[PDB]
Amino acid sequence: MYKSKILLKYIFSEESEVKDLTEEKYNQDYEALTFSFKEETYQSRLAKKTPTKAGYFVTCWTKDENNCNQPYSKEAFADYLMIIVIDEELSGYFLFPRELLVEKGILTTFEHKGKMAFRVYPKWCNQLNKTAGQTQKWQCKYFLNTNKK
Repeated sequence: MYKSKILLKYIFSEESEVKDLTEEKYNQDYEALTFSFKEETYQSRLAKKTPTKAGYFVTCWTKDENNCNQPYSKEAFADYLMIIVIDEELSGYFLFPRELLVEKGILTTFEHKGKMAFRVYPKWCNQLNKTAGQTQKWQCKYFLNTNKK
């Protein structure tokens, strides 16, 4: 999986059905974007490798009317959250539907507050500790490697 293969797709791409591609204000550090594809809404981030910890860290948060940082609510969020991972010779993305985010406590509901940050664990990650293991099992089913068979 050369880099060039990604940029050839992007140089000879004819068009994107991707509409309203817009940069988000709050999670800009993680290249936050919003867009629609086939009448569905998306939010994407580029996760980060941190030095002392496994997996890839990502932020998902907004500001309320009182200027306080908050997790996104179930009701306000896009249909999908897309987490891109780029780690040299390795790239992939998760694509979690809003309802999964709710099931896993990332988005706020009337019942309980969400999370403003989490870790994602691509299929390549080995030697994970238990918690990270279990996290990995569930993002597993939503992961795609850019270098798939």
